[PDB]
Amino acid sequence: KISLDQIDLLSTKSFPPCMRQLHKALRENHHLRHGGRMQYGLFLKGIGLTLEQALQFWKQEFIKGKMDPDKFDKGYSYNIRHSFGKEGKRTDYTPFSCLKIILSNPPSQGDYHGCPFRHSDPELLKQKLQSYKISPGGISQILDLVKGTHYQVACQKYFEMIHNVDDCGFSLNHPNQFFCESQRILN
RNA sequence: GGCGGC
DNA sequence: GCCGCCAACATA
Ligand code: SF4
Ligand SMILES: [Mn+2]
Repeated sequence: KISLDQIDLLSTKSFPPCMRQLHKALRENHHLRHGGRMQYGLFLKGIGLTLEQALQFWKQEFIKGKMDPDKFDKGYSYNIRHSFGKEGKRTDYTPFSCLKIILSNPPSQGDYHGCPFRHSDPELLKQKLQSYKISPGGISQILDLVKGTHYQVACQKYFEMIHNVDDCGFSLNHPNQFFCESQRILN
């Protein structure tokens, strides 16, 4: 039911901070390192994109990197298809859970995947928070949670704020969960 | 990105 | 240099 020229907006309204970052990085750089391609792609699949859309969404954005639209089908295409289970063993991979994102494959320079509340240093996170126009009160309330390593909670806090609600009404532990709950209130 | 093949 | 095959796991 979801369309491609709608994502940019969705990223702002329903994507959790992690997917939002990964999306912006993809539009700015017209590319993403493996770690981000994994987390983001499975997420996009989890929200609704079909294999036809996925291949289009990614090819389109990668041509702007000015690389061979052929050098794309060479490497990147096969892997996208294997994500939707259309290659090899044929496994329709479930998107990443928060705990996984938070405790594994920590990000390094050049990477944008991972969990902002966990992998972005307090000072950079603050700037992002502000960039999303989050009230300095909640920003402060988030940083606290972050300091107590309650990353997922801090993200729930972010939910409640960007949706103007008192209680998100669920415990967060999967990015696409954040998405759906958002879609519930907006759509 | 890793592993694997030439 | 060409290429194949993987990983995940919430979820009402
Ligand atoms: S809480 Fe889970 S989803 Fe919300 S940002 Fe941290 S990782 Fe991505
Ligand atoms: Mn590569």
